[PDB]
Amino acid sequence: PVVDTVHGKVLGKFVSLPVAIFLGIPFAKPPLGPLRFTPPQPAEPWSFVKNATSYPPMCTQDPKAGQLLSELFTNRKENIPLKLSEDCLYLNIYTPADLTKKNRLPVMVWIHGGGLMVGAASTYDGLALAAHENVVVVTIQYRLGIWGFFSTGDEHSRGNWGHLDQVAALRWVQDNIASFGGNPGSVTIFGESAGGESVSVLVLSPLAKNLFHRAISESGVALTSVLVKKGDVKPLAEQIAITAGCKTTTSAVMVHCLRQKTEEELLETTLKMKFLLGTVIDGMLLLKTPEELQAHTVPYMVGINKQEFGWLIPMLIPEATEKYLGGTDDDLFLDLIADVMFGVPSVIVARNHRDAGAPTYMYEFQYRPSFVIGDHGDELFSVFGAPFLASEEEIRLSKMVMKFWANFARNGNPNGEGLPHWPEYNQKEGYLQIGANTQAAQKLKDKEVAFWT
Amino acid sequence: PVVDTVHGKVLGKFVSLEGFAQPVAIFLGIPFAKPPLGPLRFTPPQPAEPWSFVKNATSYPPMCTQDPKAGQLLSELFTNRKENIPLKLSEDCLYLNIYTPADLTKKNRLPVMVWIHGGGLMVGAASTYDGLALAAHENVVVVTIQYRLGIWGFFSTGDEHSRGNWGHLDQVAALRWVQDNIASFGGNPGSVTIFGESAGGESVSVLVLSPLAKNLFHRAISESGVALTSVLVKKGDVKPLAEQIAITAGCKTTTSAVMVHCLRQKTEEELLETTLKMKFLSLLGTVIDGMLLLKTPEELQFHTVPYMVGINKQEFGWLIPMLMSYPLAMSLLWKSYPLVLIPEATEKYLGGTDDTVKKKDLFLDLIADVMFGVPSVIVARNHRDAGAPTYMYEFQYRPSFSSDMKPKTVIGDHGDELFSVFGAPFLKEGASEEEIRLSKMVMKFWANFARNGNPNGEGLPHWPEYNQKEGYLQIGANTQAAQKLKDKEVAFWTNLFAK
Amino acid sequence: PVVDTVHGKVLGKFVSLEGFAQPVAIFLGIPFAKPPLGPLRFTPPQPAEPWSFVKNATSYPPMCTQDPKAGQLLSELFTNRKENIPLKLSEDCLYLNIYTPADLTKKNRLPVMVWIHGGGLMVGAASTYDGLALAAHENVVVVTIQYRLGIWGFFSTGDEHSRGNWGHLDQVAALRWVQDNIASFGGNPGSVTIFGESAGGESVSVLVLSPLAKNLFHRAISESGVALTSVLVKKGDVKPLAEQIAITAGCKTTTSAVMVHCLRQKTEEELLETTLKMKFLGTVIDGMLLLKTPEELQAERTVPYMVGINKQEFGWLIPMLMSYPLQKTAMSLLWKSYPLVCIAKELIPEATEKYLGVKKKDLFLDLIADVMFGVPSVIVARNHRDAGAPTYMYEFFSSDMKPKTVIGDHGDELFSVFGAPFLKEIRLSKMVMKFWANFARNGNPNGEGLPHWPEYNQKEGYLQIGANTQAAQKLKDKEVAFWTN
Ligand SMILES: *[P@@](C)(=O)OC1CCCCC1
Ligand SMILES: *[P@@](C)(=O)OC1CCCCC1
Ligand SMILES: *[P@@](C)(=O)OC1CCCCC1
Repeated sequence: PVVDTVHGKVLGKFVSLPVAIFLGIPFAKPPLGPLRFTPPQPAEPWSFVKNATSYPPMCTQDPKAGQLLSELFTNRKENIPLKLSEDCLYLNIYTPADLTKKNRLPVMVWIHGGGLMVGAASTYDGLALAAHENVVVVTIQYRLGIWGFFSTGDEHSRGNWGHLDQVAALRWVQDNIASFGGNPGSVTIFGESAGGESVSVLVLSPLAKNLFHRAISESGVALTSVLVKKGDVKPLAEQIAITAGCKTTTSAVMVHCLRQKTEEELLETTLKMKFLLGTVIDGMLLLKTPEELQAHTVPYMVGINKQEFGWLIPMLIPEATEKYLGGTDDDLFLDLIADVMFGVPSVIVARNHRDAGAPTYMYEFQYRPSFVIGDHGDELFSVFGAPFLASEEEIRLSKMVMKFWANFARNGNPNGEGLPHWPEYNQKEGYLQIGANTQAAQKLKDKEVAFWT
Repeated sequence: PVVDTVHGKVLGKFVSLEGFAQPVAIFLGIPFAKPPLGPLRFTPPQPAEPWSFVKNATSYPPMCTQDPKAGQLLSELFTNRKENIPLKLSEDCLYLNIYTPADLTKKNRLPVMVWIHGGGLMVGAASTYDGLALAAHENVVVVTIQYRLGIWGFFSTGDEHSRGNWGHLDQVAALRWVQDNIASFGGNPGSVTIFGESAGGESVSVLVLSPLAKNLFHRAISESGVALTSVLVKKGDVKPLAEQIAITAGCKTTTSAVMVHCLRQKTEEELLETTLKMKFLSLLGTVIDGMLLLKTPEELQFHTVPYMVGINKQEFGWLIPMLMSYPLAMSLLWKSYPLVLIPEATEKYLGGTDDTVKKKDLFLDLIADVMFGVPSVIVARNHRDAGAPTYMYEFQYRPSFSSDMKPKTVIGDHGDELFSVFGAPFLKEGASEEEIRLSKMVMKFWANFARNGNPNGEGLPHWPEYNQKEGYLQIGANTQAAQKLKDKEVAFWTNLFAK
Repeated sequence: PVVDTVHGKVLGKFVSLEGFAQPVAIFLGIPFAKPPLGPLRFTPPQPAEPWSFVKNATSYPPMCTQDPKAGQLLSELFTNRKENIPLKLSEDCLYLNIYTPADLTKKNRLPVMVWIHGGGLMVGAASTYDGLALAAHENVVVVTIQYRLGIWGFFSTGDEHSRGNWGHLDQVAALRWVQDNIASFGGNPGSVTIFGESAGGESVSVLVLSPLAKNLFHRAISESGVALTSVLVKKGDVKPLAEQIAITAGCKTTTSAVMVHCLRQKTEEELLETTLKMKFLGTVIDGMLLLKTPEELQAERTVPYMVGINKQEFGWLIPMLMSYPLQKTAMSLLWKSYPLVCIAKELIPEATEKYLGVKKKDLFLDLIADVMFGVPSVIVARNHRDAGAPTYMYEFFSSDMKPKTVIGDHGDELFSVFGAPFLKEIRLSKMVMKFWANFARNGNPNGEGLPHWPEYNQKEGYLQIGANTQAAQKLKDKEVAFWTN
């Protein structure tokens, strides 16, 4: 299959579950040399046909931690080994459309997670979802760690370099997606963990206006303080510069020095830092804090998993400790951490969104995939049809979820034939409990919110 | 205090000067250009990137890379603050400081006085000069700007690969930042005066001759230094100086373009060691680039704006000779070639006296006249002759804030007028009531001129205009008019140099 | 002499050639582009920054980075000056030299002949060739241009991160500088002829096939070298060559963009050591300069074109430089010569046999000769002739080490074209210069006092230049047939 984009022709391959898969398409200019720590640039056009049949590179991050996460979230039988590089602003496309005719299938752009430190788009295979629910799946990449989030707190390096790629990727879709059978007028963004935090931010950013029409934050929102550095970040910048062997005489000086370091050097700095940097109020992408901003009204689904701090994350005061551990002398602490990190934040968000006047849907995933219940990221295997790349029970669960996510992708409403009714998160605070028994329920984490608030 | 500029908001601080109801708003370190780092080195200044939110402007900016010892020494000798301020060194130095007496909570169009420090185009910093006193006393907005120095601001290849005058272009860029933003600090962009001393006067002189500075200012004051002061203006083929610098720095000199690329990769620290090896200021500069200056200052002799031009009684009395590590006639005179027939001259200034002690002072007067005396007047005359207002002065006074090592017989030494202009008697301690008054007088003159293009006003001895009567002012303990300054010497020097 | 160009004034010098009243004005080292340094490396040429006052261009410009030994050796063997000139090496080399016989104190529209040196797209310099003689004798403006070589002018990744042909783009940029400025030197921008030998002919051939060179010239002369000479045109996936070069230089090959960024940071000295280690890149189908292969382009169809070769192309010069190892053995070497003839291992016997079935050694040299220049040149001349444009064919101070039995060796025609007999036979040169010059003005070599030079039409009439310059027919006809089969 050969599609014709704005920057040139790209050659893909057919895969039958047939679908046309285009791996590694550049949506920006390689952020190398002096382009580092700067907004993404449009991509230079190419003559002839661009062969897009091999996976693009993860983006520079810890190679061990990244390969481990890829291995734990991937919905492919065999995990794929990625290369590391600063040249990583690529996206993958999975289209079920029959390119030999016009097609306006809805579009679902996925934003991977990884604490804004690790991850890759190639981890998630959208062959299943595309084929099953007849939508165009796009997995994008953005800069991570130092490379995509270094900030000085001033005009010499505002920050959010990573969030700007996400926007640039979204804009590449508006201008080119129709050539793959997708309707640029019906675009949905969704991601989990740091990926949900990103979906949440783009919904709050003026720059992302008109680039999408629906959103899905899976286990993660903007209020999840961990990923949003509020206050003076200058001190974090100065430490990073020092650890890397730079002077901190001034901001401008710190950035110039860092632009000369080699990728390998900046990775050793990253390693020394022993993380595991983040979204900041830069003045361009975010003008005020997520809180102040909650003081685009597009359909927004927000969900969490039963046990967020059950195993995956942990593995990789008195009043509170008491409030969760008092009633038993004999997991409750893991529920504490869970509620503070996703539980409470998610609902307070869903409520504000609901209150600003836009459609809102909540869900609580609860199921132990075959590939602790409702652990971090467990919903991922259902959304991406892992059971097709499994007890007959699981196969069905995936089918149900994909249909929900897909329906929403086209109507801004998850409901449809053969699917338990999913109430809208209105005043009745009606949400969905997804699992072996998917039934409606009400007032999710209500009590805790009150407590923590 | 929070002012709103074109590039964003800046936050300053209020400072009250003894005996004044309206405190002053001080904004330290405001960027008027983009940090000339990396590939921006040896290139014109770029506009400054705008910033979101409010920019805290409450700490002194750093100083353009220069010799840290020599710079801190000069800062200590010219500073009008009680305590001298220790500066950091950096290529990121294109900043300016603002001192405004205006009450920002209302409209204000106070005249503006932009100061251009001196330092032989090799050392110096804006933070040395505190404009709290002048601003408060004469009700004007004082601005102290910075520009690139030494290699960083004057390296030239003599061709389009590095014309030069990078430093003089920042001065223009700083002047343009004022036009576009000064009104937000209570200043009238329509009444801007530039003034500086030594290399700073040489700069004021150049800007008055440069087509690029047209409309950026309306008055000028050159304190002890003009464009004709050959020492700072490299005339002729500069290519050889460029090649030496490149070599000393470990670069090939295959071509111009190659020399500049090589130099752009050197680290600031390396270029400073090159500077140090060069041993300048011990016994690079404005060049005719084609953009800032199209022909020599002589050939050019321009904006007919008012100009004051003055010198000090003993320019070579102690400060300069000392710093350069002067060896203290025909022998030295010749050895002084990089700063300034010999027998005729040595004779003309040392003949009438056998006393070799006196004869020594007479040699210092020679160097003085050649470096400032004669040049200044020949300039004032041309300016006068092109049809614009011209005022001359000769400062003569030994400030109390002078150095301990400075012989007491020295009066009107290099830069001595600085303490009067910047109200040193109101920031430092222990000033005879005589000095306090001298400062008051000078500030009122400099300020009056800053608004009318005429120094005169109530309670001030009459300052004649430098017309055909060559009337000038003698500033000191007894400030009275006099005539035909250095007339005789000019004639002499103008002649010996003829052949 | 002071001429006034678009980017500023340039100052030259007058030089008189023995027996001429009008001395010539020589302008050495004029920039036609911006020094391709730093981030400008591996990118198209940029216009040149304008200078103020008067530029002092009276000294030879540097030579594009290349092997200093091999380059100085070639300069010494082709140069038409009494004494050879020592050049400096630099990436800052996008310059041109001008030799004008015109009397600048009046209007003049003399034809223009732009020379493109050879050197396998690896070595060479414009300063090697002195155009004082040709200019003065045939009254034309001679221009010797320079372009990037080796890695610097031909590195390619096969994609939009470094298409390639950086060197061929300078040639175009040089040609465009002539259009905009040549008239200030007494030249008519409407009558421009390009000519070069070896890799220089290959370049002239490419510019004639490139849409970008349209309207920049009106005549062409390829001396011993055309586009079909496969050795200089990398067809197919070049990515592997790029990855090797990056590795040899100490770069990662994670992606194309990454290879180019890495290489842009290497110092000129480093990239030269990489070049040296390689122990030798070339014209590629980039999509900008060349859209399809030279073959495909000649399938589809027009300025006059002269195409010629020399009697013994592989007689001494090339075999020597490459350090050549000199019926059974023939097939051995032939195969080992794959990077120069790209002949299939199976075919070899047929060929080795066809030419060899001491003397046999000369016959092998004729083989290599025919495959490299002979056959290619004619197949070209024919296509050009068949597309409907004028076509002319021809068959044309040596080294002490050069065996005396060698005649019409590689580049031997150079001394005639550039009037070597007037700086360091005398008649031969005169004849050639008049031909090359006539063509430069009419698109026809013929004129008074010159043996008739037939046009390469269906009669395949060509010229045999030498001690006895007479017409002949069907050049290399038989061989073409053989090889084509
Ligand atoms: P999301 C799955 O990206 O959050 C991460 C942060 C690093 C530790 C594990 C969870
Ligand atoms: P002017 C003070 O700028 O020139 C001289 C002053 C004394 C040190 C050397 C430069
Ligand atoms: P042609 C003159 O372009 O190629 C030559 C270069 C020197 C070695 C043999 C081939």
